[PDB]
Amino acid sequence: MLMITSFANPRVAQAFVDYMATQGVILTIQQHNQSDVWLADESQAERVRAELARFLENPADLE
Amino acid sequence: MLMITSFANPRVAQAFVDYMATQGVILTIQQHNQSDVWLADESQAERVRAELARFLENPADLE
Repeated sequence: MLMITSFANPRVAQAFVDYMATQGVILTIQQHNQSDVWLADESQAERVRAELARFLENPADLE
Repeated sequence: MLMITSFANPRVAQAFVDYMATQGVILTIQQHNQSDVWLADESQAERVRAELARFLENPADLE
């Protein structure tokens, strides 16, 4: 497996592998997925931290 | 800005910032987006590398 190239968009990625597959060349795409949570109110960082940890152990809504 | 935490799903991320925002705490989420193109046919890795490089500079369809 040799990395052909790296893209930052689905339309492009898909389009590429699309015209390539129809041309007789099979390609693969890897769409990353990660949701980073950041706060601006440091003072509230503590509140969110606690509540968050207490929510993470409560798999019902977040999930 | 202090990173509160990191998640691997939209539902969770949104849900979290949701219950946090309605509680008087504003939060932010960062949904990573990256499409990595990899090939299995090394022999074709060449023909693809050229065609791809020529297509990348041709913003019309891929875009």
